[PDB]
Amino acid sequence: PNSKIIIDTDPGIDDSVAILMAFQMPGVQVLGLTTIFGNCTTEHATRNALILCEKASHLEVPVAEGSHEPLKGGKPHVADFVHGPDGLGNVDLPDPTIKKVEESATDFLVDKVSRFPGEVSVLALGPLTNIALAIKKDPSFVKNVKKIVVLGGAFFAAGNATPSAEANIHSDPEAADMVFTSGADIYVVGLNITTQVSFTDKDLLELRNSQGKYAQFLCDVCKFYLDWHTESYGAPVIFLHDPVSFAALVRPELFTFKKGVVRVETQGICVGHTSMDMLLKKWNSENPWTGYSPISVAWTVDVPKVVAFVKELVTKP
Amino acid sequence: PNSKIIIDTDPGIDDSVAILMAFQMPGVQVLGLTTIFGNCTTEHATRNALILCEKASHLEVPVAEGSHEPLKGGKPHVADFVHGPDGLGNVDLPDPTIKKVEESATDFLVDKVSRFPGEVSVLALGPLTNIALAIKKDPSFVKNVKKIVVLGGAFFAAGNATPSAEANIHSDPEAADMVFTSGADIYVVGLNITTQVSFTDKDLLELRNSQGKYAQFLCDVCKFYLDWHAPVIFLHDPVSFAALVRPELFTFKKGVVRVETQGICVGHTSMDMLLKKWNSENPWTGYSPISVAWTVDVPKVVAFVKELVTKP
Ligand SMILES: [Ca+2]
Ligand SMILES: [Ca+2]
Repeated sequence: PNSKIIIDTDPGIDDSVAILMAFQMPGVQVLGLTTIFGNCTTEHATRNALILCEKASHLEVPVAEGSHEPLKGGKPHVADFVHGPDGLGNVDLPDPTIKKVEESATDFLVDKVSRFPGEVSVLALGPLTNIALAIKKDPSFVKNVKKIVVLGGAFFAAGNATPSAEANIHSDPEAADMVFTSGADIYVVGLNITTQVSFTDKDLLELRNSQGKYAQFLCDVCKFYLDWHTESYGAPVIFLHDPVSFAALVRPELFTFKKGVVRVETQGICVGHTSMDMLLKKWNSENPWTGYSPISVAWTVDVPKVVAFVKELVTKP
Repeated sequence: PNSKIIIDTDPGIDDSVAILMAFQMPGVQVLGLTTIFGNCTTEHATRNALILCEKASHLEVPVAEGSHEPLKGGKPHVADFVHGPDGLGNVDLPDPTIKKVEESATDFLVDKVSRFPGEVSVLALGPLTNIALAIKKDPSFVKNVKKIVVLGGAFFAAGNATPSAEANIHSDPEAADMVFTSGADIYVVGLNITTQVSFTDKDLLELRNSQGKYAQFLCDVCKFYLDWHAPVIFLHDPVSFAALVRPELFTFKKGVVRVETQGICVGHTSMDMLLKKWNSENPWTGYSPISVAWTVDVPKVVAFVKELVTKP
């Protein structure tokens, strides 16, 4: 009954909540943590991932460091204004005693998937660079992955990096387009659904009074994330993007999915934009969406059930 | 009380309904019809506009021919599959006896707006090429226009040219970006709202039994549009006209709109919702916001279109 998963992540405040939720999930085995840039640098993401393994007493869970820059190259623009200078808010934790594995995130991904064919589900919580590099290295990777659950994109909704683009896709558009076009069993969880799942002061404070294993830390890390949300929007609500993506992987019943070809804009002002062909209309001419195999896009979300699911995992002793 | 308007159009089945509605609107004066490509070629659009003036007994309304291709150049892709080979369905009408004016659509636009400053409202029913050329020719055009009502874009909705783009914006993205960025008082009516306003067989057949001035012709022209299509039709242009004369039936949202001119998502309209303060300056920051149609009172708009078309 045990479900084998690999988490590709940039921790990251909301990533940390999802990683800890995965470690608390009963029928879930975290094969390893794959690190990437985004919320913080690849260096910081690796450190934070090692810290999480130590805190959760999951020292057996290996951490594989990935790409330091996107497919096109160049120093990435990290979201330190939303996640903190180190990517973990104001939470001052000492250096982890454990080390990263020698193999890259790409090599770890390729190896585990080929070892357990049709068994490994990949949860992509950050830019898709490592997954795209893994697809390019092994042609049987696409065939051997059970499913890829992607947190990214904005489908008929405003982006967070730019009005047109969501952060993860904006951080590496080329990689996102390569993954969405790969023909693998992909499930995309965009801002259109994650911005529906709100967390008020009530649930965050309910989490503090509980005897949750990592409750005190998660409330401490979410404190910085709350202050940014109130400054940027003027609302005392927070969207936990990564935990919603985890809920789509382990509890897909709480969501509704729509089939369609997704393409990513890699050029111009709308770089990082995710355009989905709804397939309801037959096009008069062949376009960049014709011929490619469709992927599943999260369309509807049972907001009260997802919030209660996240709360049940976080409050768990 | 009379409202001075210029219609920039590519007639066009739905454009023809809106033009005839404007001619039937009480406190509305159509200063002229500005032609453009899109639903048909610029040549066909000009012919169809002249035919409409003749049918409506509005021979005093001048027709100024505009651009035959977009700002970037090249033969445009016309929607003859949706509007017919001539852009007026299967409605076989003889050549109009009246002719177009000597001045271009750009020169007509610039002249009428400078003559009546802060009085002329421009209804853009097709690609924005003529309006962008008018902005580039006269720097005081943006200041002198009362308002520009634009039919185009797809704001958090699927496009009709591509999944990302609406036809009018896709036909000339450079022009659309130049207009949305001009700083003029712009009102955008996208697919997000036009696909909400449905016209069934019931309303179309209700229109036939009425003693409407151009009812028989409008049902004949909409017959081809119905066959192309669910047994429902979206009358895009008439909704845009309703936003110009009856804005109360709509809700508008302020925001900076940018148009993608490059790549796969060419023609996409991205609106900065302004609800979030950006940490750094981006292509949506150094520009004045425009009004985007957000909500539409669907039953009131349908009843408004019906009252104008059934009018004797
Ligand atoms: Ca993340
Ligand atoms: Ca039109």
